[PDB]
Parts: sequence; C-alpha cells; structure tokens
Amino acid sequence: ADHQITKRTDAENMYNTIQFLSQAPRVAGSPEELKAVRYIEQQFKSYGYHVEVQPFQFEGYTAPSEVTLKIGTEKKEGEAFTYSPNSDVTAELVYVGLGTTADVAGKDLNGKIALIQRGNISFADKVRNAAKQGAKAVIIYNNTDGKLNGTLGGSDASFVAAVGITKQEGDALAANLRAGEKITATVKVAGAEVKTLTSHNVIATKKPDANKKNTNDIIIIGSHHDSVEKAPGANDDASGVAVTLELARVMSKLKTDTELRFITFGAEENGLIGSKKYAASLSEDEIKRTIGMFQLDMVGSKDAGDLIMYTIDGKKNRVTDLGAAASSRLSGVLPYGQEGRSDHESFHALGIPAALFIHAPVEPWYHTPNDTLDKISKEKLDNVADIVGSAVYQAARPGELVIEPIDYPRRN
Ligand SMILES: [Zn+2]
Ligand SMILES: [Zn+2]
Ligand SMILES: [Zn+2]
Ligand SMILES: [Zn+2]
Ligand SMILES: [Zn+2]
Ligand SMILES: [Zn+2]
Repeated sequence: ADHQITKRTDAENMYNTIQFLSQAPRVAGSPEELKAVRYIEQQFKSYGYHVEVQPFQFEGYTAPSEVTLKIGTEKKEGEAFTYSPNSDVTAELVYVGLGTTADVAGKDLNGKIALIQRGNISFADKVRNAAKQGAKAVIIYNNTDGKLNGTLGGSDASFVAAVGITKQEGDALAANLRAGEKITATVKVAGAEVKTLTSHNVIATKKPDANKKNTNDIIIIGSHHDSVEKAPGANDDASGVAVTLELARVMSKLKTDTELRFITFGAEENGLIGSKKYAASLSEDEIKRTIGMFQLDMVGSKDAGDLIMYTIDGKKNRVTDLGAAASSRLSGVLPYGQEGRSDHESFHALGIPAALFIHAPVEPWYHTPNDTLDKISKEKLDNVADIVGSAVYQAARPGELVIEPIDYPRRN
C-alpha cells in the first residue's frame, strides 16, 4: 500500500512550492500572507479540490520605533515584548522576584518600575501582576545569555510598557537592590501600535469515494502559511505547506474511504490563531469523527536533525501509532516526544488525536532571515511526504483500518 504514496511523492513539486512562497516573509495578516493564501488555494484547485477560505480577525502588533532603557544615567540594551504599551516614565526601580501575585503584593510599586526575573509564569502575568500594583513599567531579565525576546501573548490595556534584558545585566541590578541600593530607571517605549488584521485558513477537502467501504472517519493534515517578521520562512513553514499540497495531489489519484482535510493555517506564529479559529468551527460530530490530525511544521531543512513526532501530553495516540507504523516500513524507528508550539495543539485541545512532525533539533536558521530556500533538502521533504502520506493512507485506503503492534521510544 505504501507504494501508492512513495511512487508519487514529487520532491520537485514541493521544492517549487517553497521557492514561490519564500521569496519574502509572510507575516500574518499582511499582503504577502494573502498572496500565499491565493497561491495555496489555486494549487489545491489544480489538483481538483473544492477549496474554502476561512477569514478571521486578530490584533496585530507593530514593534516600537524607540526602545530607550536607562539605569540612572547609563543606557542599557533592552527589547520591548510584543504587545507592549508605550511609556515615558522615570522612577525608582523595585525588585519583585518572579512577579507573582504575592511577590508584588507586599511591595510598594505605585508609580514605580518593576524589575522582574524570568521564571515559570508567563511574561503576561508578570506585567499584569505588577501593573495591578501601580507599576508604570516593567523590566524583565533573562535566565540565559543573549537578548530576551518574548511576547505578552496578545493585546491587553491592563498592561504597561515591558522590556526585556539579558541575565547578566539583570542579576546585577537585582543584587544591588537586594544589597539595599536605591536605583532609578527610565523606560520609554514609542512607536508601538496595535491594529486589527485579517488572516485566513485554506481548507481543501476530499470526500470519501470508495462506496460501500466508506467510513465516516476524518483525518486532517495541516501546516501554517505565515512566517515571522524578516524570515522568508522556507522551512518554517513553507516546507509543511509544500508537503501538505503534494500529499493532497497524491491522494487525488487514489480512492479513499476516509474524508481528508488538507489545511494551511494563518497566523500560527501569533499564537496559533488560525488553527484555533478552524477548530472552533467544528461540530461535535466532526470532532468525534476526526481520528487524527497530522501537523507538518519544519520538515525540509538539510541543517535540522532526525524526524520526530511530538504530542502535547507526551503520550502516544493514533497519529503517532500510524506515523511509527509507516516509518517502520519505510525508514526505521520514528521516536515521539512532548511538545506543543504548533497547530496540533489546537486539535489536541478538542480531544482529537494529534501530532507534530518535525526535524529536531531544529536548524540554527529558525526564525531568522537565513530561513531560506538554499537550506532545503528535497530528500528530506520526500521522506516526510512518504512517511506522513503512508501513515494517512494506512487509514484512508479502502478497507478496515488495522494498526499492527510495534514499539517506538519516547525521546526528549
Ligand atoms: Zn520517497
Ligand atoms: Zn517521492
Ligand atoms: Zn479575506
Ligand atoms: Zn512553524
Ligand atoms: Zn515559527
Ligand atoms: Zn541523500
């Protein structure tokens, strides 16, 4: 059965998809993401699919033009978190540990700037908790080297300007404050702005066409078509889009007894907005009938590691069982691990078996201007299409689904 897939997976087709999409970054809600949506829609149509485009709005964020952070007089290096409000405050700096509801409680922060350490709770909770006590601004310092780049999740007027700084420059301030030093700081954020944008999900569905063998099962194969600012996103995630499109083309040449939904989600980098919006469109019957959701994200980099399957809870499910079965016949042992950070999380949330297929550890070009076409491996793209396609086909081919018992290890 695998041969029906493996003899049809065209690596050149996938390479070409990536070439077209990665000519420029595809920031969610931008003209470039719209261009990708149109392109993807047209390719699905070319394979004979009826296509639907689901629109949705979300709050976008334009990084601030001026990020000035100063400790008394010396100018420091800091980066405002996404969705950070604007500010022009100069006041005493107060250390509030991790910034929990208790840490900031027993401390006078009214009109002051809070110094918080990165820990477990979200950057959003810290800013929010500090702002609740009167803090006019928040300075968060990293736990490791390198600049601290984070996001407050989404817009929220309850926030106050928030900027991040490296661990070294943070432990120093915290130490002096604990030592009893009275420090004054300056936090000025200008340029930041939030506006409503529209993104889209592209859905191509192949209804079962066997006949008496048709089941009422549904399988979703997805990827996301947006990329981060300044990143051409060849591997993240044009690669996933490419495999999604090619597998749709491959399946159009075969009879199936399972409904297949090939989807490219928008605004994945903004917090899985697209997939959340699509998941929310499903009926209770559709949810119970979806036997598995396969997410393809970063599956073609010559500089990435081996293929692995990630689940939200780090447990095996129907999708990892199918992935492992296919791989066992085609390439060898395919491990699984625990990780979210992609659209499969939106389906796992509904109780639908889901897994992310990705090459880990990821390449160093991840989310950089270096995530380009010349880093792509046709051989790897073809391998992923072969494995994911055969895993899906094990279920979609006419006849009852049978998954033989096979062992595969969990790997972190
Ligand atoms: Zn192959
Ligand atoms: Zn092939
Ligand atoms: Zn639209
Ligand atoms: Zn991605
Ligand atoms: Zn990404
Ligand atoms: Zn080779």
